Amino acid sequence: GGLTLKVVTVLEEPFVMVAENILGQPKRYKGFSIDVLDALAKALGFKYEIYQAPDGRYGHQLHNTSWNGMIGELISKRADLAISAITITPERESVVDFSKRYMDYSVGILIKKGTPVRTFQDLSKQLEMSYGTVRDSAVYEYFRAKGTNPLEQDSTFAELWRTISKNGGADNCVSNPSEGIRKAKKGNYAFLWDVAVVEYAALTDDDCSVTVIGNSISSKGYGIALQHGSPYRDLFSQRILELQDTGDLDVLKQKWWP
Repeated sequence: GGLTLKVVTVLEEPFVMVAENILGQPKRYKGFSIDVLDALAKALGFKYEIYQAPDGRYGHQLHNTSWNGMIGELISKRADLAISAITITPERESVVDFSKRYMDYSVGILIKKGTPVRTFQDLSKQLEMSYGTVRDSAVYEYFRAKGTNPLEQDSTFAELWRTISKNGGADNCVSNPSEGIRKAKKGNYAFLWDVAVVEYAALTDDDCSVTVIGNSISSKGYGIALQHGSPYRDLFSQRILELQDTGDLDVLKQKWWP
């Protein structure tokens, strides 16, 4: 009894990960997004089968107006749900329907302990520490937008962008989150990136040498993406609000970010 939904996902520590497996058998999944999905499956009484996006991509719009990745899996109706660390953005909202957020998203600073930095303003005033983000990423473009905005109340973001975009972004940016995390652990670099990812990187650091400055900029939300016009989006949203208000979301959050 009950419906089964096909869920497309992408591996993203600690949201979605591969659980125990024997080579050749179907893959199980674990993580914060998986626990949320299980809570919603219990609340709404449905089963689900997970598969990873064939291209391992969240998705982008192609020149022919089609989308790849998970979003493409939703538009093509090959998936009923998409869940991982999907930020709720206008670009995506135009082609798929999102549930209400079950966690907040923002950009934060991975940096070694002991520095006198607590805000992005502070970081923008520093002299001895280089800093940057992933080249040609949504975060990079966010700092581009904020840095070229003359309506900015103060100079913080123009400075941040001046350092980030140095020499076309070659000097101070990295190629992927691993390079930035490790470079910040190396001691003379601050890595600006997703607060959740970076925070997991700090919590699991063996040397306990880094910390996350989360000043809550570029604040969006992680949501569940469904097909446009899906009849389940409202149920998912309401159930998420009720999990948020009952205390379960904070328990799972503390579970995967100990």
